[PDB]
Amino acid sequence: SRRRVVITGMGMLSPLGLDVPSSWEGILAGRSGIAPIEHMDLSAYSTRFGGSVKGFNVEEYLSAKEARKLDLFIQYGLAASFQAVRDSGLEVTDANRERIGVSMGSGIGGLTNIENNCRSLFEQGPRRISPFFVPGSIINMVSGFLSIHLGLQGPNYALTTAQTTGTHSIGMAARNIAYGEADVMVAGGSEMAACGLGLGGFGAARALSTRNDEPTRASRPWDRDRDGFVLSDGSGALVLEELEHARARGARIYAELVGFGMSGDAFHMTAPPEDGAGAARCMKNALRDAGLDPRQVDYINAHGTSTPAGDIAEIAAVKSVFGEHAHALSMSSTKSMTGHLLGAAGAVEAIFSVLALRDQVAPPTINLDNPDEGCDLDLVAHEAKPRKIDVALSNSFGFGGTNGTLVFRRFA
Amino acid sequence: SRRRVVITGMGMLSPLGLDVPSSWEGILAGRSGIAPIEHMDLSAYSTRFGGSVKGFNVEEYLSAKEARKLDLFIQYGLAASFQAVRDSGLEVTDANRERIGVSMGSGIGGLTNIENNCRSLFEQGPRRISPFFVPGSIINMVSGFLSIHLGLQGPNYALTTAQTTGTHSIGMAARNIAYGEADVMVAGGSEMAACGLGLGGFGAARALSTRNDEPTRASRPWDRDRDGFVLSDGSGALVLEELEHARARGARIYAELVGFGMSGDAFHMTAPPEDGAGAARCMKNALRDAGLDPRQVDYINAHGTSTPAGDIAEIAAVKSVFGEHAHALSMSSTKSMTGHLLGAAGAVEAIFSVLALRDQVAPPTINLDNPDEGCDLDLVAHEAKPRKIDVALSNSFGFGGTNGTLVFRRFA
Ligand SMILES: CC(=O)Nc1ccc(Cl)c(C(=O)O)c1
Ligand SMILES: [Mg+2]
Repeated sequence: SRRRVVITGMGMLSPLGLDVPSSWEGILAGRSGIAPIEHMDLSAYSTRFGGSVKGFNVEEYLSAKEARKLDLFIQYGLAASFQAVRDSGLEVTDANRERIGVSMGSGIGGLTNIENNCRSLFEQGPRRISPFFVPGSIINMVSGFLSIHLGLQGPNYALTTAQTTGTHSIGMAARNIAYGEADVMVAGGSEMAACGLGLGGFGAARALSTRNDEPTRASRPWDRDRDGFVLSDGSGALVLEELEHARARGARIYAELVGFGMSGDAFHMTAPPEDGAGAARCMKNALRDAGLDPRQVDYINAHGTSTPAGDIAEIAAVKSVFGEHAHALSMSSTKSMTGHLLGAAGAVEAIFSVLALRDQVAPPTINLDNPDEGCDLDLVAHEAKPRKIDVALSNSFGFGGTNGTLVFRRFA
Repeated sequence: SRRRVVITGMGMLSPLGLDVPSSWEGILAGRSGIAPIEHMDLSAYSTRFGGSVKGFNVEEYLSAKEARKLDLFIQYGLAASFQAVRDSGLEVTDANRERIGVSMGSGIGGLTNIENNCRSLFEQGPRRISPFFVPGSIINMVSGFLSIHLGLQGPNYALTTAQTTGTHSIGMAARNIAYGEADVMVAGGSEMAACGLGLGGFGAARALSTRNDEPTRASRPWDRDRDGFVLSDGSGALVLEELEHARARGARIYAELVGFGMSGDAFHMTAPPEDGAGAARCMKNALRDAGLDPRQVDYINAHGTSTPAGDIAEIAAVKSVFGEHAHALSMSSTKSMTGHLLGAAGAVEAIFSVLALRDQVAPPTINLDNPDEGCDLDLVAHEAKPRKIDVALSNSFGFGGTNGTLVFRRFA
C-alpha cells in the first residue's frame, strides 16, 4: 500500500545547456553538444572530443572558497540539485527538514581531483596533498554538501552503479517516499570524467568513438557505422515528492513516477549479452512495479550508447518485452546529441522522459543515417516526432551487468 | 506487510584475520591488528602504521589472471562475499537466481589502482593506462563481479556513504527483502585506502593518530590521550534472507535484523556536532523501526573512531536516547583492535554485533586506560564481558553528516 510519487522540480548541466530549458531546446532541435575538448591537451589521444559543460559559473551557486574544496563532479551535482530545489518552490522548515533527503550519485567520481593531487604527491611528496582532498573528492559529498547547505535531515546517501547510477538514484529515492521514509528527495547524478585517466582509461579499452574529423556525427546509436560511445560531463537532479504533500502546498507537478525496475545480467564485467536478457528482465520488473501492460508504453528513452553490442542488445530486449507492440512505441537515444554522461546519463534522460510527456514529443535519434541489421523499430531518426505519450520508460545498463528502468506517466 | 529478515551467513577480511572465526577470536582476546605498514615507504608521512590484511591469498577465490585486473578493495569484497555465501549454505539455481541480489559498497573505492594508473599516465603516457582501469577501479564492481561468479540476477547496486557505507548497505539490502524486491541479499562493504593519497589525504586533515612508536596503543576510543583514528583495510559481507525462505531450506539463523535508521546531521562536511544530535535522531529512528523500548538494548557496537570530537559526541547521543538506561547497557568500540575500516567498518562491526548475540559477550574496548571527562558508561574497558544480550545496536557516522544504525535481535 505504497504512496504515489511525483516530480515537482528538475535541474541540469549538460553538453546542450546550463539548465533544463536550454538543454531541452537543443534536444528538440536535434543539436549536438559534442565538440573537440579545449580544457586539456589530447593531441596524442585516439579520441579528442566529447560533451563538455560550456561556460559553467560555479559562483552562481558557491563561494570561491567552497568551490576550491570540491571536485567538478560535485560542483555539477550541486548546481543541478540547487536548480531542482529552486524549480520545485519547496520551503525547508524545522517542521519538514527531517522528511527531506538526498541521493545524488556518480559512476566514477573525483578523477580530476585525484589527478591533481597525484601531481603534488609524485613531484613533492604527501605534505602538499590538500587537507580537503578526501571530503572534496568522495562520491557522497553532493548529498553531504546539499544537506548541510539546505538543512536537509532526511535519508542522506549516494549510489554508485557506473552508467546506471542516475536511474538507480531516482528509483531508490522514489521507494524512500513510497514507503514513508521521506516526503521529499533530491535525486540524480553527476559526472566529470574528461581528464587523461577518463579518456585514457576508456581509450585503452577501445570503448570510445574515434571519429575526430566529425565529432557531431560520432554518437550514432543503431547506425551501421557506429564505433563506440562519446564521453560527456554534466548532472541531473529531480525533486521527488509524495503526491498529497505536493498537492497540499500547490506544487506544479511535471509527471508521476509509477515504476522502477532493477536486474543483474550476471554475464560479463563490461559487455551485455547479445539478446539483452537482463535488460528485458529489468523493463518487465519496472512494468510489473507500475501495474502496467507493456502495450501501455508509448516512448522509451533508450540507454543507446552507440556501442556495437549494446545498441543491438537493447533492440532485442525491447522486442522480447513488448512483442508486436515494439512496432507501435517510439524509442530514441538522446545520447546521439548529448553523448554518454555515465553516472549522470540516467538523471538527464529521466528529465528528457518527463519533458517528452509534458510536450507530447519523442526526441530524435540524430545521425541514424543507415540503421543496422535488426534495428527496424521506430527509432525517431533525425527529427523530433510529436505523438501521444501517456507512459515513458527510461533505461540505463552499466558495467557489472547492473540494469535500471524508470517508468513515468502523465499526471492529471 | 513487511517481511522479517535474518542473517544466515557472514564473511570477513580484517587486520585480525582472513575470515570471521579468526577475526572474532582476536576480538575476544583483546588483540590489536595494528602495525607499521610494510607495503609502501611512509618515511615522509606523519602516520606510518595502520590495520593491514595479512597474508591474503586471492587465489583461494579467483584466478591470478582475473585478480591482476582488480583493485584490492574489490578483491577484499569478493573474498568476504564468497565466504558469506559459502557460510549460508545457499544454492543458486534457475528457480531462485532472480531473487538473490548484492549490495557491496566502499567509501573511497579503488584509490590504489587510480594512483598507480595516474603514475603510469604522468611518467610514461596514456598508452600505459590499463584497459581494465575503469571496471577494475569503480565501486559497483564488487556487486558486479560477485553476480557474474555466482549467477545472482536480483537487485545489483552499491552505496558509497564514506564511513557509513557498510551500515547503509546492510540496512537498504534488508529493506529490499522486507518489501519483497528480493528474498536474499549479499550486503556489506570493503576498503583498501592505504596508499599515498589515502594516508596523505587523512594526514593533511590531521585526522589520523600519529602514535608511530606504539601503533597497538594508537586506537584508544574514549581514552583521554586519544589523538585521531587508525586507518585499516578489509571487508565484511552478510547473507540477508527472508525468514520463511531461510526456514524452508533449514538455514542456520545467526540473528534477526529488526531495525534500521538513517539521518543527516546537516552540520559539517567532516565534524560531528558535539551533542551527537544526528546520531541520536538515527538511533531513535532505528529503535522505532524495530518497535522497541530503548531499555531493551543490551549492547552497542559504537562507531568509536578514537577522534576527540567523535567519541564524546557518541556518549552524548547514547545518553540522550537511553537516559538512565545508558548506565545499564554495554557499549564498546572494536576499532580499538581493528582500527577504522572506513566504508567496511559498518560491515565488520555488524558481524561483531551478530557474534555478540550468538556468544552472549560484549567485545572489549582495549587501550581505555583513563576514560575522558563524561565518558562514564560501561565501555567494556580492556576485557570481553560475558553478559545477557537480546538486542545489539551497531552505529556508523560519516563525512557529509551521514548516519546509520542497525538493530539486531536474538532469533528463537
Ligand atoms: C541492452 C543492454 O543490456 N545494453 C548494455 C549493457 C551494458 C552496457 Cl555497458 C552497454 C553499453 O554501454 O553499450 C549496453
Ligand atoms: Mg590497537
